[PDB]
Amino acid sequence: ADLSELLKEGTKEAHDRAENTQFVKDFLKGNIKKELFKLATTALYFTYSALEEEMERNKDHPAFAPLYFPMELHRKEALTKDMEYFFGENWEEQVQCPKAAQKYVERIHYIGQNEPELLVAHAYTRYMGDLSGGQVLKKVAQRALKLPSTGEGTQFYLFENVDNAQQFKQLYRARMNALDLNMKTKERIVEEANKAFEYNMQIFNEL
Ligand SMILES: [Cl-]
Repeated sequence: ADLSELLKEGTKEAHDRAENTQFVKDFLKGNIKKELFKLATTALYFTYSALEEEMERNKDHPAFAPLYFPMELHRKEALTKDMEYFFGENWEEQVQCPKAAQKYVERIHYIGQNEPELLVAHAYTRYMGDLSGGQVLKKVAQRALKLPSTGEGTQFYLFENVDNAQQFKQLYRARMNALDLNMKTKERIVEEANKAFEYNMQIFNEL
């Protein structure tokens, strides 16, 4: 009956599938050239901007409001700093939205403006996955791309405003499970979560 249990049990296949896409397998080594890492940083920028715009839009929506943690979870500012480091101050005038990302961005804007009960799916899959790895992936990328130990370029992977990940995860669980959702909506969230993973891998599968 619990949403977190439904998610956990009903997306293991897609979650394990995601955690060894071509790009990810290389990363846990570490591998990947700077130019692929910069592209992934570019793509992640646009998708997180989209998602965090919609999450703010539905800040006071009953189905989402308890999961709204801008200061603790949002990455647009971290990704912004990272883009600044690689591309420079006018990074926004240089890069463009890649086309696998724009498919996902279009999905997120639809969900955000028509079915905000399903934002939970995109937020759960993104931020809990990120909060999980962060501290480890950060060090692999620094070592692999010779980035400054001071943090420049890997701010995306750093959750400065979260004292303990596993304790915060439990809060997020309880807030998620305390959402006033019927069983039907919970199954649709699980389906939309699997789509979140689908969207994610096909982004990462593209130079
Ligand atoms: Cl770094």
